[PDB]
Amino acid sequence: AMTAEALELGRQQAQLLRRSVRRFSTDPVPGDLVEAAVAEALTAPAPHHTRPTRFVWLQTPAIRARLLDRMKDKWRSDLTSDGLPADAIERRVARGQILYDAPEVVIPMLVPDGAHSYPDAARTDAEHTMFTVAVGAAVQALLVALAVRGLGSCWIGSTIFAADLVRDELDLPVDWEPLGAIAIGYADEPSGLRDPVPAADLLILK
Amino acid sequence: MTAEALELGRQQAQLLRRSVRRFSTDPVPGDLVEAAVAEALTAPAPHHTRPTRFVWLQTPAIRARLLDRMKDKWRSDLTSDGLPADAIERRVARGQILYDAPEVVIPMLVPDGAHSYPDAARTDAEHTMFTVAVGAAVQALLVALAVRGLGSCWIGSTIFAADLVRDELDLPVDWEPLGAIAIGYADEPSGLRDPVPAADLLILK
Repeated sequence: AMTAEALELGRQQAQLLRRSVRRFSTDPVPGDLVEAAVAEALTAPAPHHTRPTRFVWLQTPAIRARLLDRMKDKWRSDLTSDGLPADAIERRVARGQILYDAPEVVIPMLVPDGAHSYPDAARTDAEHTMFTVAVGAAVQALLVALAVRGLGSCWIGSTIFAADLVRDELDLPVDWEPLGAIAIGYADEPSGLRDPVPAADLLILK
Repeated sequence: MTAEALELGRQQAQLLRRSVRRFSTDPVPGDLVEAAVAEALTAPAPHHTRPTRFVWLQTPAIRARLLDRMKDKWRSDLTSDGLPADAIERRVARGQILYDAPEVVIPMLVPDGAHSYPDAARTDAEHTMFTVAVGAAVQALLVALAVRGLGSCWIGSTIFAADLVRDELDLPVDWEPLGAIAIGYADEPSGLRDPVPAADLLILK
């Protein structure tokens, strides 16, 4: 009976292991864990007869660094265009350092695999939104799949703001849409489990 | 034993999740839905934002009026496309799941904490980022339900009828529906998933 109690509790802990981890240890990440975790991630739901998600694992360090630097130069240009002071700009661009330092980086991407073709913008946009939600679901499933294998992770939206650069740098076709980036590694400092608070104003009753 | 079982439990969690199409008539305890929604909101979000709201349609007459209005739009959209009546009916029938489900919860995007940009490019990017985050919250809900013994299915249909959903639920223009989640005890139990290798869905660069 204790074993059954432990099994149930484990199941109800899986997603509470998931932290948006900012600092990783230098330990190397076994490739087998990433591959398995991505296979688990792709169990997330998808619209009928579609494959909205692709994961793009940036294994080549020089390709990763080139992409990140171009993204940073753009981010810097945008913020300087907004008239922020240099200290505010460096503070903000510093938040993307995690992608430089991360042992592994995977970019989730939307692709229109199985998408229905509509003649009108409204249903076209709707389909595209629907595909976007599905990639989002696979992102969570990846983050959890990693946590359950002892791997910390963090999803960051930054690639969404530089999609053309991402397609250019990775030589991907125009309909591949990046939906952020996922840093992966062993957490530098261990963390306790989440103990979620009630939904309160985030759950609406009708 | 318990050390092992805890490890195994954690490993099983996402593998319990199925897109369940048929539910029992067993009523769903409210407490489990509420707890599942609390766990769903552990999904990641951009710094200092709260992209997601879950809108639990507890009142049956409201749920049926909303679905009815969506079905009406969907029918006339397809009639306009020139589909035959029987094909229209076949497609429309796929929506029956939301009528029949013991519980229906709508995931929604709200710009809580969105950054205000003067330009369309970053504005759309922010919006896409919020959308991704709601999808993450959706998976988390489906899994949080599964680990409490509850099946679920996410359907995209409300995305195609956003003004109707806001009109029928009296929500402000900036609340955006991102489908619908039907909830219940599965009619047939299901084994743990055994996920296949990623194959051509994982690209190495």
